[PDB]
Amino acid sequence: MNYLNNIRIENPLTICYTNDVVKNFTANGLLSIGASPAMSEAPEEAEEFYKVAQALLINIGTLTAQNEQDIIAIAQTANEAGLPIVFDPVAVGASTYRKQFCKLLLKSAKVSVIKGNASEILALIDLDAVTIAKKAYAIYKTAIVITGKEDVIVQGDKAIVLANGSPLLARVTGAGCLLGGIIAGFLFRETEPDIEALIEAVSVFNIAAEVAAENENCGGPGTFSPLLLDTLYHLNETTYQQRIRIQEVEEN
Amino acid sequence: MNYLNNIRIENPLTICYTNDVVKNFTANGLLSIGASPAMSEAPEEAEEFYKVAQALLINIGTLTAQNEQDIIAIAQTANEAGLPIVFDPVAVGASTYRKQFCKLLLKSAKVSVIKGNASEILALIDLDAVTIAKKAYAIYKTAIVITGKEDVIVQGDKAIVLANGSPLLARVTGAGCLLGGIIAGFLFRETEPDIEALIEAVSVFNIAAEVAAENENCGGPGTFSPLLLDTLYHLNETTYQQRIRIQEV
Amino acid sequence: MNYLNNIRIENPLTICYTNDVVKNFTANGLLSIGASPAMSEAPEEAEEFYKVAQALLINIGTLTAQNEQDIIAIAQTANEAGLPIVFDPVAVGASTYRKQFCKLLLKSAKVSVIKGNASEILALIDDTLDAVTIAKKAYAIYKTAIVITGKEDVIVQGDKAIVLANGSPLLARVTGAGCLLGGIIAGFLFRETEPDIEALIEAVSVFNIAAEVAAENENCGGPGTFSPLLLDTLYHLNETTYQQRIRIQEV
Ligand SMILES: Cc1nn(C)c(C)c1CCO
Ligand SMILES: Cc1nn(C)c(C)c1CCO
Ligand SMILES: Cc1nn(C)c(C)c1CCO
Ligand SMILES: [Mg+2]
Ligand SMILES: [Mg+2]
Ligand SMILES: [Mg+2]
Repeated sequence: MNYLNNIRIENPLTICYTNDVVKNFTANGLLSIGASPAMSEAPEEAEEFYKVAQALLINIGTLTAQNEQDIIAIAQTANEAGLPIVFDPVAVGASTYRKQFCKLLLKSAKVSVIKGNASEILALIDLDAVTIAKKAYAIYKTAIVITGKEDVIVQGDKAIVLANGSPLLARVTGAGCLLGGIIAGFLFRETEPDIEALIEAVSVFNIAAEVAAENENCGGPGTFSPLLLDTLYHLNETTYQQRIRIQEVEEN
Repeated sequence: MNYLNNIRIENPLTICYTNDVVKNFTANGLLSIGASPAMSEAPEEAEEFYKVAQALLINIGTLTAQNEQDIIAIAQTANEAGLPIVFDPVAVGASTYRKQFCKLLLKSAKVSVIKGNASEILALIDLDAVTIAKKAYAIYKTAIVITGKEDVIVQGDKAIVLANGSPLLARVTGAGCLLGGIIAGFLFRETEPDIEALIEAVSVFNIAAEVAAENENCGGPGTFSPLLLDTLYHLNETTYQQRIRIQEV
Repeated sequence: MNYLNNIRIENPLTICYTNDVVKNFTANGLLSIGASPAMSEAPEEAEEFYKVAQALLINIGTLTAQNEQDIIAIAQTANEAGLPIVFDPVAVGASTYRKQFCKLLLKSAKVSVIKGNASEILALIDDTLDAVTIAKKAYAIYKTAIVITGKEDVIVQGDKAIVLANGSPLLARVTGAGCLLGGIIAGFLFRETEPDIEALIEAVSVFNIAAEVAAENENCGGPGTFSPLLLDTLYHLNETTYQQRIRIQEV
């Protein structure tokens, strides 16, 4: 729990350019762990905001022509500011439009973490999630987080598999979108984040989910979501250490 | 409960072009009944998405000049793909802007279900909800669903009145907007849906509402909403069949 | 509780041009006290809607180029219609982009209530220390009711300044609490372009007392469960609870 303590004390400004289905939830998730979310989308204020921010989330969930050039521009402004970017290529394998855009973005800007499910990361690189993550790491030289039944993180010389969470998470819209935000919350302006911050980010989210789903007042996916936020807000070190399941670790 | 069982097993890709106040709630209500919502608004991906989707919801709740040509373009893409459209002409009677746009949309594309309240449907056509629904059906030759104190569905030669639900539903924003999305979830790519699918869609939503409002942890409109989602998620055949209150006119 | 009773009965149409993070919550908060929220953003329908509406909220939380000209246009349509505007200059102090826009808006239209935190109101007047002093300086510049939210809230309208001391710390941990409060204030205007300070005190007090009561509920387990409870509490709030809890001081 080292990084989450710091988020609660320092309240890191976390800029989110995210999709319209999950903006509120993302912001509430970030507030619950003690970050300071800001959903700024205007390239006109990116330079001023990014000087003082700790990370940027770019999530293309509801990509449209209105967003494309603005996303490219703010990614460049982030790179020039030294602001780390968490990129979520939502449903990139579902259309050529999203594929072509994600290729353009990743040619145009360096991101610090690419986060997606196996199908999304596979689609970016053109099979085990670990193999897909390592291939993506070799192509982008950027931390890769692949969410799934077990989560996989590849960063630097390590690959790790994590095994926490609840099935109710799949039934809440934007769970993995909120995870992108949480990961941005853990970066503290490090453009090459320590794998330990990414492990903590993913573990905090998934452990909170596990605990929320066991709460006696969790009656389904509607009641789960408020509980998940409560649980993120209250999560303590004892619970984190008792529950964390980090299942394999591979050093290159 | 035939169709709901199929939603839960097949997880139908349900495209929703909806308004900015209700996107999250709509996606969560669709996820709760087992559908796979996708809020795609880019005409550039409509052809790919629609080929594999089961329905499209078009809801004009926050219509602006940024949306108008895109909505027309995607509705045409949907027709070409055989993807059925559910159209919600939100607040159409409140402005000439919305009236003109809904007229344009309905001259540009064939829709599969038109859903609104009595005042919205009346404004489309220009006193009883049943009469209004039957007049609209005669104009558009498209299933009409009028939500209200009692709901009315008219499809082909049948008209039905349903009498389930809760007053709390009006106090949760986008209830009816979510209903539009639930209806889209029950279409399974049928451009002329069976009246039984529409009856089930409306009935599942309303009965879930009724049951959520009776829950001992429902303390008002704020706790009602998460309960509604739980109740949609858990709704079973037994409860459906015990509670459903339907009449053929 | 006077004005809240009228909201419950009259169901005032409350137009909200607000930010994308808080639309749904704002709308639900307005529904819970009995208002009729409408998130209309198209200038093409503003004249027709505004003729029948009771207030407009303008909140610039997620300002972009797509919004700028539209906001200016609707604000002018509101003035012409006699529709009172509640303006929330979110994060104005965080960029020159927002500062320039808020200066343009307030040179282009007359608003009826300006609501923000101390740092937001300060940035408005600086770019023209105590929250009371800030509120009075802003009132002098704009001749418009000022509401400054904070640990204690401040309201300045005409010759009166009031400090209110209700609420809960969980409100800060729910996104868009104060954004919703902008909406609630709009709900309490009833087409009065110079609202009585009493309406503003009630609007702020209803919200903060409901927050206080929600946070005491035995089912409140944190900021996730708090938000549904806040809505329930707004729905149920009664005069007995309001009069027992309200903590107000005239400066
Ligand atoms: C639902 C839905 N549709 N779209 C396009 C997105 C990004 C979502 C949320 C996924 O969790
Ligand atoms: C609230 C509100 N405003 N607008 C324009 C819409 C469609 C809503 C939700 C209605 O349930
Ligand atoms: C979070 C967040 N980001 N932005 C830009 C806005 C207006 C918010 C909601 C603050 O309550
Ligand atoms: Mg993803
Ligand atoms: Mg409708
Ligand atoms: Mg403010």
